[PDB]
Amino acid sequence: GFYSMPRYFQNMPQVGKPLKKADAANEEQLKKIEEEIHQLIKEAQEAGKADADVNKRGELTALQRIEKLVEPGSWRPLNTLFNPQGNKNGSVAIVKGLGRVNGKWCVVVASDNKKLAGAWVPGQAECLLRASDTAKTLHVPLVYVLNCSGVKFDEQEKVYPNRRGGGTPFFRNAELNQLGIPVIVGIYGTNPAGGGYHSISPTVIIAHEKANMAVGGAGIMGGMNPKGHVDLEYANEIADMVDRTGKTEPPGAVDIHYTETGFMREVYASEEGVLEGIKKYVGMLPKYDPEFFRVDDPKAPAFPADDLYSMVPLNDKRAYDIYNVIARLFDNSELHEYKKGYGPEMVTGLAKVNGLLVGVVANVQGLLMNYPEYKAAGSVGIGGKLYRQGLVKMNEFVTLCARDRLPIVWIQDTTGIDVGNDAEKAELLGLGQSLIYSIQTSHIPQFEITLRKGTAAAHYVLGGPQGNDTNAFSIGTAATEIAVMNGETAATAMYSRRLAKDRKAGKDLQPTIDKMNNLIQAFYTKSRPKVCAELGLVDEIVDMNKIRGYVEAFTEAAYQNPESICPFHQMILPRAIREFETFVKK
Amino acid sequence: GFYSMPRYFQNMPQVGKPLKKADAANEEQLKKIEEEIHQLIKEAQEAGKADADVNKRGELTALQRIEKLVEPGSWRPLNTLFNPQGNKNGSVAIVKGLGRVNGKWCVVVASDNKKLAGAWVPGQAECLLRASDTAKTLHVPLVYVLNCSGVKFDEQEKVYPNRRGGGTPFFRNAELNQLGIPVIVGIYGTNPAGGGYHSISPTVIIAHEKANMAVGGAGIMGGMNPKGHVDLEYANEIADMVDRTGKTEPPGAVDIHYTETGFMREVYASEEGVLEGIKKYVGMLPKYDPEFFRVDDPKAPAFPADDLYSMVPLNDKRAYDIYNVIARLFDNSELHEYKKGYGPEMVTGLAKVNGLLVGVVANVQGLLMNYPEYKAAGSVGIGGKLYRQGLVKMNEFVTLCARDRLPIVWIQDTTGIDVGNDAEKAELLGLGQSLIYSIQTSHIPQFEITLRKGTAAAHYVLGGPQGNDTNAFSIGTAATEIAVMNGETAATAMYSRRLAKDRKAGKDLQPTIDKMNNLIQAFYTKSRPKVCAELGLVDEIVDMNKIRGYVEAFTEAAYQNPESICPFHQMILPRAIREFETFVKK
Repeated sequence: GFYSMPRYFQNMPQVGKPLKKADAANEEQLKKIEEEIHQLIKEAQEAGKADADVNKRGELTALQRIEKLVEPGSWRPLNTLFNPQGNKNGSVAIVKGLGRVNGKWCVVVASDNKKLAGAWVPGQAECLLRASDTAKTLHVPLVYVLNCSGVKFDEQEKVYPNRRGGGTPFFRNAELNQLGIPVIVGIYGTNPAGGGYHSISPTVIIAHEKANMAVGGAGIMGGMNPKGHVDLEYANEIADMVDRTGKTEPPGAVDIHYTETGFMREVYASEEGVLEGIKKYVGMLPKYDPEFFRVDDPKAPAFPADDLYSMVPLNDKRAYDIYNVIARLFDNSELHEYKKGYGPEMVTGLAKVNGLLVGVVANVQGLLMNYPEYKAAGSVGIGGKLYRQGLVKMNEFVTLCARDRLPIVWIQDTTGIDVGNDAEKAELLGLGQSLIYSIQTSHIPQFEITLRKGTAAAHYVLGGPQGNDTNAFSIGTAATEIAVMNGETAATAMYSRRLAKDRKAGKDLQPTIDKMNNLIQAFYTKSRPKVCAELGLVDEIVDMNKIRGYVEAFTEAAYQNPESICPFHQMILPRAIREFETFVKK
Repeated sequence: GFYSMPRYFQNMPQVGKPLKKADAANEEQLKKIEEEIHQLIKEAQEAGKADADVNKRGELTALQRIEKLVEPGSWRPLNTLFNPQGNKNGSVAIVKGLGRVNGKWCVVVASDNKKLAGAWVPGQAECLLRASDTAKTLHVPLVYVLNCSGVKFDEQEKVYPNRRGGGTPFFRNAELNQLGIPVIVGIYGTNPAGGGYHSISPTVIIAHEKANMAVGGAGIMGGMNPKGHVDLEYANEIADMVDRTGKTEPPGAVDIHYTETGFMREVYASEEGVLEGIKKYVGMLPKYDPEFFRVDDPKAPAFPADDLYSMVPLNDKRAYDIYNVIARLFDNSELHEYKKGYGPEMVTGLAKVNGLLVGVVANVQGLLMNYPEYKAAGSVGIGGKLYRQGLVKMNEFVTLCARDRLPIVWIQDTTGIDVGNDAEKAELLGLGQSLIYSIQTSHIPQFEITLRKGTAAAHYVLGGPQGNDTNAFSIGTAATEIAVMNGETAATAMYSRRLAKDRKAGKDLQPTIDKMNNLIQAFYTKSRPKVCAELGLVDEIVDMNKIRGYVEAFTEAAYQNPESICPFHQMILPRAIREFETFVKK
């Protein structure tokens, strides 16, 4: 209840406005898209062995385990639709998300036992690497709810080998430990080879009484597996062998890894027990009481989140007030802008999330009168584009946030960076990379929300996911669309030369027109939210009224156990903001 | 010469044996495989616009530029066959390798201007991230010979966005700079957007007089609002603009980024001039005279490299003497083993590469009598497998090399870690991960050679490519085979249950038998050297007599400008080696 510098952090300026005219059409269009995403998630998650078949055997599913593991309502799904290599079931066979486990925000990864008992499938490794990366970026525990059969022989060369294959997570788990970031695992079922390493690499190993973990299974080792080719005779030996064996406890069961090696620290008889074990050890981990880093009491935004269904236009040709979005994602709709008026194409300011201080960077939409300065008077700027002042302001803002150890939330809706030789002379290329440099050297956790458009290099520089060390993860919405550039712009850039040549040659232009339209169509299809999630362009498409939940999870996680601290009374950004407001060059 | 501790580092024991009789069959089969690789390389590199046409107008190709950039004979090709997403031309449109530029080993990346003028294609980003990672791991300069026209629009969603897309290298170039690792670029042709950032992100920028770099293309239709569709009227408008505009210089040309902004430090009229500019600045970069870290004068191996064509059996059933390989890759065939006799399945010892000290770890093949110690007496161990002592020896060895700041060269030919509860109780699962932990916390550059077999978790723990921070890169040979396990074993393990169950239900077993044979066949096909290269399982398949060349480049690169130093007289590994051989615990 007592915080540092109330005059600077409490009762900051408020922004945004009340929703007067509800836009029924926009809302239903956004919800239709959200609904389709939910339907896609639903089927990806339920694909494979049925819950009933899993439960009949007294075993829980990944979603059921997570439900009993995390604090009610703290689950923040991540990569649900991630399927970079297009597996038919639309899944990567793991359920991941951010969730609070016994008081701590954790990155949670649960093997999906409905799918080949948690076998490794194409794209899974990449999903796991993003998981450890998120944990490393935010310095929060990585929790595994393991039930992994390992490599899927069927697509072996796609999941077993390579620099970023199934073995990479084991080095990442060692790195996390070495960085002082605990990895906690609760294991179920059989976990040989890859599963075995997923079992042994964590910091603390909790096991279900019927689980096992091992280097390998030994199999049948009948070396003399015929000449090489499998025949009926040989087949009639494997079957026999199977008969001459029936049940057989796999290597590395509790009698081995608990009683003998002591690798398993604790064993539980029930599925719920295992989860209780995870909670117990996650509870022993370090964290700062959130109050320590608060500058104000937690406060809900001053406007309903649902208003966004009307205020965020799905039609990318319609502009809107970015402040309405900010007003609905941050505490009490408060925002104290840094250098307002300078670099009007962007909003850079200080805001709060459950009392925690963070920096905010978002595109401003609409016309920008008599702008930019490096163009002739009378020129008009376009909201969504980046110019010189906006790039300079952001460079300074990120650098100040970095010094003050403040996390940054980036909200993207951009059509790119200004082009042409006026822009080039105004150093936009140098300034764009300077921002990338500023971000890369910041050492502060960051979150990126591609509200609508994510295009060209602006998508990179605006705290894009391309900054793997600083961006914990990114989300999108029903209004999201990501592409290199506008399809038509690309189409004309790719064929303009041919159009002129063919016309001067008296050649038909229709075929070139068809290709241009097909390309434009392809750009549209491959830029939809659905595809963004599937390829991982965003780690999750989030419902308009679920966005603040992610901002909250990110920020609380960012402040859960920071590696570095800047005392509030020693922060410069708050003072620089005040200073720019009052100082007049006279 | 004058070196530290001659008694420890000079005249170390020698290993290997002379080649009595050459194995003609083995040699021809190995060479046949190498020839196919070379032919695949020739095809991928030549693909696209013919050299004659590129040269018709004074322009040089990537390979021609590299030949004039690097010191003759120092080129070490990397990822020549890398094509993870299977582009039809078998290329990712870049020519990469390690090469000496004005006295310094550098990771060199050149835009392949024969392919869509160096456009970004699926898989390129990953190839570029490996490039910056190698430079980061070895702490050597990254050199770009840029000629990047842009993006292959019809696959833009595969190359433009995402966490590891075309924009990621811009953050990686910022990181390299921040880590004190220079990035130098010589630019040719038009470089808008992505190519623009590849031009501006480096430390030093050199440009050809006709080259340009920009945040993005000016776009023929100026600041005209994009169109959702293309009709004939619009087509003519485009044709009208190209004609109206006629011959127009792209934005960001020399008159802009040299004369005005000064982003281009130097401009050269000829293609060769640009390369001279690169050499000029790379020459200004820091490096240690190799003599500083040498402990002996460079000496070639005591045996001919070509013997490897007879001594390295293509037949994975034939054993061989790993000392013959070691004897032909390291200086004067010298090797001073660490704890020889303990953990006989592995060789861990000190060796020299052009006088530079390095650690060597390699699998021993053949039968290991009265081993392992945790099994009944008289049992026999299998060379190529990993047991308790081998794993403990390697953990200690790696940890000692790390303390002494010595690079490590791993030579793999393994069938995995021993399995079964005896092995489990001997802690092989814990020891395997311990080794991964030892490697991850080492902070020393490492090189991995998959001589033949790279399988199971052993592939991971034996300095596997999966250790992204420490492994600079990996190579293979014509004898290489990489897979989760042997096909037959996988097939039986995957269909053992369906065989016994289908037979009982009185069902045809032929369908399942066919699947097994298809699986076995797939395993073989997908584990061949060329596939290892195409997927990146190895960064390059190297000829038997070209292996030492990479060992040399790696070691010299590693000692070129080290971040940490351990004086020779302060190294413990040399002492630990001696003590183990003389101490008799009375």
